[PDB]
Amino acid sequence: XYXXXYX
Repeated sequence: XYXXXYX
């Protein structure tokens, strides 16, 4: 994970 968004 470790990334962000939002989807």
